[PDB]
Amino acid sequence: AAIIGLMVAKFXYK
Amino acid sequence: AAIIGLMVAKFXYK
Repeated sequence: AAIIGLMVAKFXYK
Repeated sequence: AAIIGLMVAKFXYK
């Protein structure tokens, strides 16, 4: 597993 | 204190 982030500005594991 | 990230691509608190 690894850390996941999403950026839409606004920015948040699996 | 906050979570800080830097993006230069590659992407890492105080």
